[PDB]
Amino acid sequence: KEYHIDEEVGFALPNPQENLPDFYNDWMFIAKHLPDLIESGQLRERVEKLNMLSIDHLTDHKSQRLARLVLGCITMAYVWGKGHGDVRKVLPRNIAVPYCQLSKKLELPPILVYADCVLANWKKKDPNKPLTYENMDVLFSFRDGDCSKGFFLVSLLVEIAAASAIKVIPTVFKAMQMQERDTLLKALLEIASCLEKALQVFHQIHDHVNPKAFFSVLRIYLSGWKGNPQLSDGLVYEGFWEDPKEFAGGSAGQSSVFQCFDVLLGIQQTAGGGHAAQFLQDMRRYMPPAHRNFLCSLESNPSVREFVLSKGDAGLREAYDACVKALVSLRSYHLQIVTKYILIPASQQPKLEAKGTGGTDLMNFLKTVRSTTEKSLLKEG
Ligand code: HEM
Ligand SMILES: N[C@@H](Cc1c[nH]c2ccccc12)C(=O)O
Ligand SMILES: OCCc1c[nH]c2ccccc12
Ligand SMILES: [C-]#N
Repeated sequence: KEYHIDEEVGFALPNPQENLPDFYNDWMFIAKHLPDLIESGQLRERVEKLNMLSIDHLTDHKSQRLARLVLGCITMAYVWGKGHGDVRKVLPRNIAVPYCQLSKKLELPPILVYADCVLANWKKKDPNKPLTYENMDVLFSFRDGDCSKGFFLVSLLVEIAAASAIKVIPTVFKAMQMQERDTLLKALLEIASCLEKALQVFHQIHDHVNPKAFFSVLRIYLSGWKGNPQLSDGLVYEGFWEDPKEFAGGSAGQSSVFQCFDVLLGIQQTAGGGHAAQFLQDMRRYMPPAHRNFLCSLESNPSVREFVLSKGDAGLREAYDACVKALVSLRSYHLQIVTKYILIPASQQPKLEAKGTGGTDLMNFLKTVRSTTEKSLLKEG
């Protein structure tokens, strides 16, 4: 079965739509000139003075996902505004109704998710040149000097690097079924190599994303309205819903690729009934329908951990541990990123636990997730 996985990019949208049809030019002009409109402070006036447009004219899947990115970026720009404190609790019917109808059609929440701002928000400058940062550029930004290009593309490049292991997954379960030791050993080491390579692509974040520019500018526009003191009851969608509704902000916890390795290796991140387990499970509803199907498809298969444990095979245990060590390394490095990009900039701000964009007590959350990964290390059985 097909889960919209590409051979070249993985779970990213393969060469996404760059521009909407002529009927939706009113939405496109607002989203493209978004840094200018916020800085002037005239964004909120133009969204209110807009016409309610029907979503029927959107032809294909690539167009529909771009429209989610267009309307999603505008919604975040309308709510947070300049990003200082003054917020809009109400989203006008002219934008709220078409966005909710598109969200329901694509089985996604009416909020900017990872699939919009990362997986669909990219273009390559030269089509003949291979996929690299210097050849790539984002489609939409929130502000000037907010490091949108560096942040969204590095996240995408790590996604693509790790997605090289997705093609190895069919080999893993076939080797278990056919009872093929040498094949499974080579397959697991290949996955471990991909995750080690993804860590090297991660290093690029320091070059292209500024710590102060991320925290005080860009981070506010990725934040949502679930477990948020600024929008306590949430957001009222005028015309569509009767009561204010809570929805979580964007995170890479909404990525299928990164959740899939925990599932493949039998790292029970979603089990336990804890706050960390609850978040990662809830974020699957913030993923595309096809990507959600892939995750439980992996859960439906025999456990790789249980297979390797029963064998009494030092080489097969080592190859399995190589994957787990690679995931620990990525999560240890991610926490170092958190120190540089959240923790240190937060202490520099002028006049109790810190919360992420997704809506978690981040330091306790991320360490629990890493601890669960560390516990999965076999260490000679
Ligand atoms: C600007 C740099 C980054 C910061 C400050 C950051 C911070 C965080 C925070 C606070 C969370 C907790 C969830 C939430 O409340 O939002 C989180 C989760 C996560 N981040 Fe990041 N992150 C960054 C970049 C990345 C990148 C580039 C990746 C990989 C492409 C990544 C992968 C993840 C994953 C997979 C999770 C879910 C928890 C887990 O499985 O470990 N992050 N991040
Ligand atoms: N969760 C991060 C922001 C973030 C990192 N990667 C993302 C991908 C998509 C949306 C948001 C993000 C924070 O709280 O600072
Ligand atoms: O939180 C660290 C980022 C991360 C978790 N799982 C992954 C799999 C591949 C690449 C990065 C990650
Ligand atoms: C990273 N969220």
